[PDB]
Amino acid sequence: DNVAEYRKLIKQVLTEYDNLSRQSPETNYETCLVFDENHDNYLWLAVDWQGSKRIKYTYVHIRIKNEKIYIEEDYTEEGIATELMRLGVTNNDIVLAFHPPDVRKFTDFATA
Amino acid sequence: DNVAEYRKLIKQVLTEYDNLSRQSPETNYETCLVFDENHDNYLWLAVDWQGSKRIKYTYVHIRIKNEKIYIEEDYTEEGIATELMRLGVTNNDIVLAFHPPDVRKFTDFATA
Repeated sequence: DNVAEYRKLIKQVLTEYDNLSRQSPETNYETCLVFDENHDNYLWLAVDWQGSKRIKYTYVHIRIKNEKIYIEEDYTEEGIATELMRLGVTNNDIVLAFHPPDVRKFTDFATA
Repeated sequence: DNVAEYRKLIKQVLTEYDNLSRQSPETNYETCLVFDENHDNYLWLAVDWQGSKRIKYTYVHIRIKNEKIYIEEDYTEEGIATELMRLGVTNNDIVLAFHPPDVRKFTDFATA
């Protein structure tokens, strides 16, 4: 399929994370989901104000590139990769792109 | 129309900015465009490596919200708002959301 299935899983996981996160004890900021199936980029963002302090950061950025799931940015506690594996994505189809290219071979995931 | 026209203009402007930016004298990083017409969020991102240093930042984030163009983040030199105005978007339909809500009334743009 396999990219078509990955798109469905990524969007499903980010959407559920966004909803589930509203029950956190930790401070809840306003969030945004940004899914683009043409450029194959998927983001979960915090976009808010704390008085006059701007809250603006990225929880997760995933890109589908080279027929694989490139995790470009991930500040979740357990890691998106853990959830993807639980949903049946093989480690060979996940790239921890938030790690420098030259270290990926020392991990349990694909280099590219 | 008017939101339908705004979507077309935002995507047009971000796509052209991304291409034009490759001719900059300033260091060029790999970039990503992320357009979502269902959540109405549009981003232009830098996503790259400089040796072992992660380059990961947002050039522009726009959201269409409340029937207006909310500029959530903008590190361009002249400002996206300037280009939108040049393309015929009225100042009353642009919100500088990167400014704290309570200061927007002191600007030339909408508060909300």
